[PDB]
Amino acid sequence: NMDWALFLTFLAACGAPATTGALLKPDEWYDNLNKPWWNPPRWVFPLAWTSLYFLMSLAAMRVAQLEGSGQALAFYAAQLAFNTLWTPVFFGMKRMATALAVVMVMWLFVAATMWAFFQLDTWAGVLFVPYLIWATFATGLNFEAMRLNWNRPEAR
Amino acid sequence: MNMDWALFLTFLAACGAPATTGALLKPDEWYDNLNKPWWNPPRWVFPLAWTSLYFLMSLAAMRVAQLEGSGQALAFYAAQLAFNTLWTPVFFGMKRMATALAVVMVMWLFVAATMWAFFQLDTWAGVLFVPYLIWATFATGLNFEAMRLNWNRPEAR
Ligand code: HEM
Ligand SMILES: CCCCCCCC/C=C/CCCCCCCC(=O)OC[C@H](O)CO
Ligand SMILES: CCCCCCCC/C=C\CCCCCCCC(=O)OC[C@H](O)CO
Ligand SMILES: CCCCCCCC/C=C\CCCCCCCC(=O)OC[C@H](O)CO
Ligand SMILES: CCCCCCCC/C=C\CCCCCCCC(=O)OC[C@H](O)CO
Repeated sequence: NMDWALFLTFLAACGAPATTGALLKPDEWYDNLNKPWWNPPRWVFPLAWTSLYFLMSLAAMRVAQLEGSGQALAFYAAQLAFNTLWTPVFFGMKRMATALAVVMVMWLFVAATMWAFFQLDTWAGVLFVPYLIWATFATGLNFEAMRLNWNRPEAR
Repeated sequence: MNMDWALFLTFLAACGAPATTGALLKPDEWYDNLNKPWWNPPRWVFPLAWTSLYFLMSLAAMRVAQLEGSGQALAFYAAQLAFNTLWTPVFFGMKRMATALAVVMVMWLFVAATMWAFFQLDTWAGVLFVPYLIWATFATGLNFEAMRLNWNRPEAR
């Protein structure tokens, strides 16, 4: 059920958030921050995001072939935009509290996309489960970055 | 084909992400120093124009999302919105004028693709995107002239 035009369009759309990561690698401002005890090493993040961009694009390709896809793809557009927004807010401007709001809104749209995907295609919904899990970890990391660095002005 | 509020509000909420990039822009002395073309509008014009476009593009997507075969058009729509969200941090936040030109040109291509695919399904949704493509052409020209008219420092390799 492989529609390559659809899949490559969704993958190309992931070039926008992928670009935020390439142009805003965490520096020692990030390394100096107090990390939660469960903080993963740096190499985990490019692995996780590359896999998720491929998985969410495959899921979107499947759903976009189905009747009644409209609302699910609207949710998909929404989560992707806030996904693109997060890195410049946290790593570019160091607005940690605003970034927490961003990742929480993204989380809601990721959950809505996954739910809407399950309504139309079980596999597309399953492909989004690791994304919702990873988005949960991202929200916790954003929260812990603020709670463990509250004496920094950029955390408040 | 109706005014579908779940669809429309979802697409409008999605434009909250690029709207946020604009909202977090403090007045910049580097931007005020830049040589601008005579046809550069004052700064207050941009949030007004983008707000109108967010409503226009969201209404267009709402109409298309109700139609069979919308998939490719909606995929184009997701792409244009994502690169739209990318542009402001690249130009104003990181001050990477050349990379921002590439971003806005990619956005332009996906805006053109969305409008074309929208026209294939619904003329009015395509019409609603025409002022967006016009604005995107104007935005690309401003990025091009800003780079052409000023000193540019090297970007980090
Ligand atoms: C919506 C949330 C997030 C998005 C969209 C995102 C995006 C990305 C992407 C795409 C990359 C890969 C860059 C590349 O492959 O060139 C990356 C790397 C990274 N990000 Fe995130 N990220 C998010 C959340 C977070 C959070 C919460 C943290 C930490 C508090 C974080 C810290 C990092 C780190 C440490 C790297 C590794 C950089 C390296 O290569 O050394 N990210 N991010
Ligand atoms: C990681 C940093 C690099 C980021 C990379 C930036 C994004 C690349 C954009 C390429 C142009 C778009 C090409 C993608 C292909 C579009 C799919 C397509 O053309 O669909 C055909 C359809 O039939 C039409 O009606
Ligand atoms: C570059 C500057 C930006 C350009 C901005 C200039 C125009 C904006 C003003 C008014 C638009 C009003 C048009 C509203 C069209 C609504 C269409 C609609 O709601 O129709 C859906 C429903 O299904 C029906 O059947
Ligand atoms: C199925 C149910 C789906 C529910 C969907 C979620 C509900 C979204 C509610 C309201 C969105 C309000 C509009 C979001 C903000 C619009 C973006 C904008 O226009 O920015 C403001 C302006 O530009 C500043 O200058
Ligand atoms: C089913 C899930 C639906 C629930 C999702 C609907 C959320 C509201 C959407 C857009 C509002 C725009 C703000 C969204 C968050 C942007 C980050 C922020 O809050 O910052 C705004 C401020 O303007 C920075 O200066």
